[PDB]
Amino acid sequence: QTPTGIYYEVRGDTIYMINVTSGEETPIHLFGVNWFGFETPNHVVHGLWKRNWEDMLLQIKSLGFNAIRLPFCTESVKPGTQPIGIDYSKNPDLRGLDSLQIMEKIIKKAGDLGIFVLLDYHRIGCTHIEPLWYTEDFSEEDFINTWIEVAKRFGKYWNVIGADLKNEPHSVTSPPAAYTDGTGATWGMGNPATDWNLAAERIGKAILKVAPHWLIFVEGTQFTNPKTDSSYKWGYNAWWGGNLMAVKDYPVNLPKNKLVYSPHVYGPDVYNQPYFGPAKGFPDNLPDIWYHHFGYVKLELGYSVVIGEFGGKYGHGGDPRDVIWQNKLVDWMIENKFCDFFYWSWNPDSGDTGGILQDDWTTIWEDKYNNLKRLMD
Repeated sequence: QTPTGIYYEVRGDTIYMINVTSGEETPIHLFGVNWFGFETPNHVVHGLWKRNWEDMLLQIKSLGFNAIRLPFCTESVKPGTQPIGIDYSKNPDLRGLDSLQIMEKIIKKAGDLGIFVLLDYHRIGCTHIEPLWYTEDFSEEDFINTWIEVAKRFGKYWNVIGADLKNEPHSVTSPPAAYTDGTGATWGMGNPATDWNLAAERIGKAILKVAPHWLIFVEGTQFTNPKTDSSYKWGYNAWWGGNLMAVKDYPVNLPKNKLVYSPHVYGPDVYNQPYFGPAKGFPDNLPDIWYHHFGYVKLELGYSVVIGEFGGKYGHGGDPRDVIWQNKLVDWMIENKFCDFFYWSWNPDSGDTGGILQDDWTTIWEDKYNNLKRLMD
């Protein structure tokens, strides 16, 4: 049931790593970071114009992280795709390698450091996050076939825990139109061509056929269906990939022991949500909002919930409420035992969030990290 001898599964709401030969099981927690770049025109994780790739992984490990979420686009996982923006004096062992080979080298090195890797099909093109898992020139079959090829190749790396099926299903128009106009993802609306809960089953099933040992990470949508979204006062103000309110009545039809729900959640640096106003009760109003959008999926329904993205500038060149926001979110995660997450991002070159690293790609933001470090202990 595994090409590596290692099998990942959810027991209760906790992820376990199973050695199938010895029978040994260990619960694991994912203290993760997003290192992005393979999903961009660079076709490689960013920062290698300033840093050595291995030094980066060591620095990540040095801060107590044990997991990396690795966004990719279709092109980066095809042989022959050339990366742009590498300083080869700092990265001599990367000379001659295409994007796929660098991805392999990074995953293998991460594994050597005991770092788990989650593969994230972040973009179909390499420019922006499409609202759906297909485009006019790239069909759902093309999407699934790509995942199959990725699972065949990377399923052989022991430390790859699975597949984040599609980054941030979302809408590009407003409701109630968004539910039916076919431009955006839905959940429980009924049309299997827009319903992410149905698509996730189709894509997930295909992956589990070739990588039965993997977990399937399924993000939220932005809007689900009018009955669900209208059932809660802040039902129309969830993030892309962050609306899991339809899980209760419309659960994804996959084996529970292989499924992880993976919401994204953000603060005032990404969008000035009305509920970030003290006028609306910020920040003491946040736990109930998080609980409704996604928290109940673990606390009430007992599924594995892993926060796939969260982050913000933490008062460095952004909205100073972000400091309060990130502190409250970490407090809530600790209190409710959400111990699995991927911070967005390791990279500093994220326009609305910044990262763990500062713009010099070398020094970390001490305060931002100190808060996060609380989740690690």
